Order: sequence, then C-alpha cells, then structure tokens
Amino acid sequence: RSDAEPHYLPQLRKDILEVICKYVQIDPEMVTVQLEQKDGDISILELNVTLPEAEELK
Amino acid sequence: RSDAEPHYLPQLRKDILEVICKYVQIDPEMVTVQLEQKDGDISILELNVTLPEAEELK
Repeated sequence: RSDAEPHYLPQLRKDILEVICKYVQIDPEMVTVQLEQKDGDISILELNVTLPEAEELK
Repeated sequence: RSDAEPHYLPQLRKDILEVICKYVQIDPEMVTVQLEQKDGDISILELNVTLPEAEELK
C-alpha cells in the first residue's frame, strides 16, 4: 500500500466515503481513488465518487 | 452552482478538505473538484487533491 507511508491520506478519503454516507448512501467500490505527483516534490490524490440513483430517501 | 441541488455533495468534498487539514495542511485552491455522469441516471463526483511538500511538521 503506497498510501500507507502517511497513514492519514487514506484516512481522509475513507472519511469522505462515510461523510457522503452520513448525508447520502454509497458503497466504497463506487468511489475510485488514484494518487499522482508533479515534477516538484508535490502529490495529487484524486478520488472518483460514482453516486447511484436515489428517490426512496426523502 | 449545479452542485447546490443536493446541498450535501459539496458539503462532503469541503469536509475532506478540512479532514486532510486535521491530519495535514493544504489549501482549497490545491484540491480540484469535477462531477461527471453515466448513461444510467448515475453521477461521478471526482476531486483532485494536490498536496504540497512537507517537512517542517513532525
């Protein structure tokens, strides 16, 4: 797990998953996660959030 | 603001920003946000997180 070096980066992404859950309801397999980097000692953690339909919830 | 219809989607992304702050420290202009959709009544909220260098923090 290359994201284990910090131990917080993956803690925040999983948090946004529970966060979107507190306000909505989606699975972890629906949210993608991908880290990138720039030529200047910089990183870029991007995460896709595929939300499904919704209507039964009011 | 097309993301104002739900009022929670943008609340979770801003939360992950503060979350990465509680465990680290970055600006909102460093994290990108982009929503997408599929041909099946589905959405895809992707957000880039450009993290800067780090060392002064122990």
